[PDB]
Amino acid sequence: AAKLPKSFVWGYATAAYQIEGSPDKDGREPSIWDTFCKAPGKIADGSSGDVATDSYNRWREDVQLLKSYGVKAYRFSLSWSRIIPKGGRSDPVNGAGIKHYRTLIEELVKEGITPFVTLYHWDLPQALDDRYGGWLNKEEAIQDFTNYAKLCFESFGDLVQNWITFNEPWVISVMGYGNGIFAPGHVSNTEPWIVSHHIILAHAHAVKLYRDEFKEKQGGQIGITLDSHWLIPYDDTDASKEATLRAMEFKLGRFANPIYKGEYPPRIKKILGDRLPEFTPEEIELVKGSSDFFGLNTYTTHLVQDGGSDELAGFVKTGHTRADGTQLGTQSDMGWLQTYGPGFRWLLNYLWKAYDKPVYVTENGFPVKGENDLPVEQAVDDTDRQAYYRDYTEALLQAVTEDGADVRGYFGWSLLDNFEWAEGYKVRFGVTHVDYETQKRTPKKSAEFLSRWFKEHIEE
Repeated sequence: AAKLPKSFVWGYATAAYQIEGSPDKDGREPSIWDTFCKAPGKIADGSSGDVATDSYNRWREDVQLLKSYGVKAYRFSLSWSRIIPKGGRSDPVNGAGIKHYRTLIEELVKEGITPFVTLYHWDLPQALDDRYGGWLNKEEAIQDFTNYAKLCFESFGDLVQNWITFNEPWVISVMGYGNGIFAPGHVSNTEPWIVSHHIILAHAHAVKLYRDEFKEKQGGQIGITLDSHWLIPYDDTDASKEATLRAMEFKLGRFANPIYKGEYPPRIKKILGDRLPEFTPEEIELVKGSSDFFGLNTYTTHLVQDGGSDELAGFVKTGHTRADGTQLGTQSDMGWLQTYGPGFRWLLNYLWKAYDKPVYVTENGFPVKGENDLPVEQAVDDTDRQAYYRDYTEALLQAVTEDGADVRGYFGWSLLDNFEWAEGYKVRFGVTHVDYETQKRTPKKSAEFLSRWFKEHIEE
């Protein structure tokens, strides 16, 4: 059989607020998500990340679990408010929080697991939102994020060589400031575009800082993680084809074109007008080529139709139902997500050709439909999740070894069942079952499948 090169890395990914718990332990102060979960009606099951999988306290067991799975890497995020509680460049730094992550990283090193560290996975310190509105203030947000990044490079950089600045700015902007579904719960036809602009700049400043002051001595790389589905035109009409291109600009192009090519794409600039900020010449220069690798989070494929009424979506209609009624694939616990391996293959090729940077799939996973209602003995036989990974790893192998797309990493989402943001704990994404009443971890069959597949498909 075909095999990925020995240099290929695989493992699992997690996010701090989704698994840590211990929200006020060792000096941590609130993030906007802690605040958001205390707002009635925002979380489907009225839950929060107050406990989650108690992974801040159980960090050692989680590392041992990863090692037992034979992973080569582990992607996780740092809670900004554990490192600089209030978040700002002039606020007190929290040694205990820094030490917690340092110790965690050192254990990964001792176990031979490569750490992939996400600086920002949505948990902006609440103090910065109250102080200047977080990402809404260009100069303050850029300076504070850059300082935070610098502190992280100094604190962990001699052990970490793979950095991710932001996780899914599309989500941060659209869900957090466009429709208010995610923290901080803002709704506006202007803020999402402003936040996106400022994040692109904050990202670029952190990358320049890394390259100029840390890259040569630490020997690592830094990039951004962008989410994207594979998009297919609903039919062969010009309107459908154009709608698909427009949808891609609104989901991905508005982030990838500036960062990899040097400017915002044409359609979004025309549609948003003066609501889309303009980069200055110096900013364009700073942003262009500001990602060493292409971090990608992907889960499914969507059919695209022209005629949408939601500007946040780019005025398109997306779904998983074809004109003849056929569904794209197996249903998951979330309506928008269906199993469609071919789309993953097409997307990997598309990204390599379009942006010319090695792709690292920083998230790919599946939530079994109704799994939250199953007892552990039944949950472990996660047939649909195994099938999903079977289809997607096959697409990955074909994309690289056959097609020739440059893809160097794959991280399953997620290691453990955990807090799924606005969906609460109802949606289960783990390859490891977690009983929230005992915190017991029980590997699901999908974990065995992935361990075996990567062991057999990565050159020895």
